[PDB]
Amino acid sequence: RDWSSPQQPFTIYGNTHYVGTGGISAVLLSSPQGHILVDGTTEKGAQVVAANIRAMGFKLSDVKYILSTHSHEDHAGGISAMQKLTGATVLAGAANVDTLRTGVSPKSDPQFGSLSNFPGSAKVRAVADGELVKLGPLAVKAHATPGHTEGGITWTWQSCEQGKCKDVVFADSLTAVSADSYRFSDHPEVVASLRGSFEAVEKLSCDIAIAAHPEVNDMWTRQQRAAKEGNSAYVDNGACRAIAAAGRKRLETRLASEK
Ligand SMILES: C[C@H](CS)C(=O)N1CCC[C@H]1C(=O)O
Ligand code: NA
Ligand code: NA
Ligand SMILES: [Zn+2]
Ligand SMILES: [Zn+2]
Repeated sequence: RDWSSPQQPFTIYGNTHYVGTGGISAVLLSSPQGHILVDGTTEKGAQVVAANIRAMGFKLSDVKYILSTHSHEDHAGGISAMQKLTGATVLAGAANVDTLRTGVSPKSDPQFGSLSNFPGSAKVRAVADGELVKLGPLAVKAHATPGHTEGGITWTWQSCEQGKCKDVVFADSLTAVSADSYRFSDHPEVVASLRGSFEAVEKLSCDIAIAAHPEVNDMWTRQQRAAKEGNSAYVDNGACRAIAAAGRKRLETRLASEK
């Protein structure tokens, strides 16, 4: 399950579909009036994501917005091509917009340098904390969840099966990780942001979480169980809470390391 690998797309719940690679989540949120894609995966992933969207019976021209969680290569590397293939506008937290436009991280990014750059992307605009993105019957809410990056966004919406509507959360990474030459200890406002974000995430309404790294909420296990139990298997409203706590533990572990 490498970040750029192939992966048979599947429905997670209702009009929420997985269209990413084997190691990184991307989600298509489909409607008759156009689709929203969350994240583009790697630069070569763009090949894969675009195949899937079509493998599920959808056109790329119907993709109107690409939402970014955050601007590291493994989630955002493919965004540029998908923009080109779809013609979509790319949406991102203000602080990551330049990194998507240019391909190159700011010095303030903990993985400046350690993550080599990626292809800069056309048609990028910022979203604000709380902003509601509408596309026909679709409504996706941005939540600022900075820390791992300054412009990190967690995205939420609702999908319905047989009249049962669930709150779906595409959770940004909340992990304190960086280049070797970077210390969270010397960046206490970065630390406060991470802490703010744990809180925000563990408070979201969260029936179904899809983590940017899909194993962070057991995607492939859930998918296995879903062959049996249907898409119930993806539903677990403790999931965002779980994610936040692993992030918060990971910040303890990391600040320790540093001393
Ligand atoms: C470094 C990445 C974010 S870009 C991350 O959070 N990963 C990478 C693999 C698992 C997961 C984690 O540490 O929880
Ligand atoms: Na973002
Ligand atoms: Na929806
Ligand atoms: Zn990252
Ligand atoms: Zn990542």
